[PDB]
Formats: sequence, C-alpha cells, structure tokens
Amino acid sequence: AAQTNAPWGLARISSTSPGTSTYYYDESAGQGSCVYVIDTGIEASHPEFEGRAQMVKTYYYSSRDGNGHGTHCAGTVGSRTYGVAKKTQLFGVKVLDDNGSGQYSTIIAGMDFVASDKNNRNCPKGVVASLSLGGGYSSSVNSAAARLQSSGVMVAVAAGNNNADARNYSPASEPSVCTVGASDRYDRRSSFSNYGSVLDIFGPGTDILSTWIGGSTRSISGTSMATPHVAGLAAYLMTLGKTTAASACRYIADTANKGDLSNIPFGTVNLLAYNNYQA
Repeated sequence: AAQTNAPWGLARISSTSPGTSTYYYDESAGQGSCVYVIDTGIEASHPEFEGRAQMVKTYYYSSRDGNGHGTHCAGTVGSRTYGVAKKTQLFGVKVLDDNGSGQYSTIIAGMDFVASDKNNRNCPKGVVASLSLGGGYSSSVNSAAARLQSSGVMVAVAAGNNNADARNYSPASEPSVCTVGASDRYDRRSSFSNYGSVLDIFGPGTDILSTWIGGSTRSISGTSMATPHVAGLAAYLMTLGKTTAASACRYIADTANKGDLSNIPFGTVNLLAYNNYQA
C-alpha cells in the first residue's frame, strides 16, 4: 500500500532515504494487533480512528483526553492518515491528567493494568504499549516497564526531551524496553532528543503531524512523538509475523536504517526505525 502526501515521519519509516512523502506499508497495517497508548487518553470519536480507538482505563474523573497529547500519539500509532499501523486496535490508558502530568504510582498502576488487561483484549498478532511519558529516574517505574515487557507486551518508551543521556530518566533507562530517540526530517537527531547507550532506536520526532482533540490535527515535536512511530511499527511488524513482543525492539534495531542520522553522540546507536517494506 502507498499513502501519498503522508506526514514525513510515515514516509521516512518506509524509506531508505529522507525527503520523500509517500508512506509504503503492507496492507495488513497492523490488523489483529493492539497498541496501548499510556498517556493523557484518546479522543476515540476522532474520525481518524475509525472506531478502532477506545478508552479502557483512567485514573482521573474522566477518560476523555482533555490535553491532546495521547490523542496525538494514538494518531501516530494507528490513525488512518497519520498512523503507522492503520488497522491496529488502540487502547487508551489515561495515567496523565489533562495537564500532561501524573504521579509515578499512577503510571506504574497503568503499566500493570496493561499487562493484565491485554488478557481481556483480542490481540492475536500481539500487544504493544506506547509510553510517551517520562521523568526522573525511578527503579520502580523501570521495573514496572520491565514487568509490562515481561508480560508479553512490546514496550516502546520515549528517551526524553532533555538533550541528555537517557540513563537518568524513567522509563527511558529501563534496559528491557524499547527506548526511542527523536530525529527530524533531515535525518538529524532532534535537538531535544535524549541519547546514550540505553537508546535502542530513533524515530521521527520533530514536527510530527497527527490527530488532536476536537477532531483536529496539529504538528508537535518530541521523543514522545517518535515513540508511537516505533510502537506502531512494532504492531505492524508483529501483524506481519516478522517478530514478537519480546523481540520486536531487537528486530526493529536489526532492520533499521544504520548510520543515516547526524549529530548522534558517540556511543548512541545510529539506528532509524524502518519498516523494510518492498512493494
């Protein structure tokens, strides 16, 4: 399949070269997979989700995305226009309030929710969790992400937007999950993107067009936005049978575009997420 005039991030994950605008992907498009968006919630009624998005858990008075952050990341995972896996099932877990903030215990409880809730969902092709959040280091948050990964969920997390080593951030510094850095349309590391040895992969993170609350769209930057590219890619790849949740991060890294990113610090992987789709 070919989506013309796609957001640059979609076009990049299906391209060996930057500067193109058509997203190429197998038409299976992640069907039969599920991606949990652990964020501010999802505006499921957005036409872009086509009834494939639904809120499954909130820790606040409402499950509505009063922020737009989780709607934006869910859109990058699997919206029809801005999504990687255009047929995946999206499950919203609102661990962040509408200010984009949330206590670590709530984030931990939301991660433990997904590890159990996936047994309440129909995801024959596999389960992904997209964690577009983070703060200071926390062994408890890391262990929560490790448990979610161990339960059989491909956990993709943002490296963080501190232009620092991600070792000092959670769940970015959890070794067993997929820590995602951000790159821009010119294959530069995003100026804000964290780095370091814990990073597993880079994804499109600068000026990412996706869904927004109120049925709108907008373009925002962040490793928070590169993460759903890798999460959607993981669901896409698991639907294709090319990898499983336990090995998707390693697989994505094995099949990534190598040495194509600039301003990658010495010791950080120079790997850009790539769906390796050939028509």
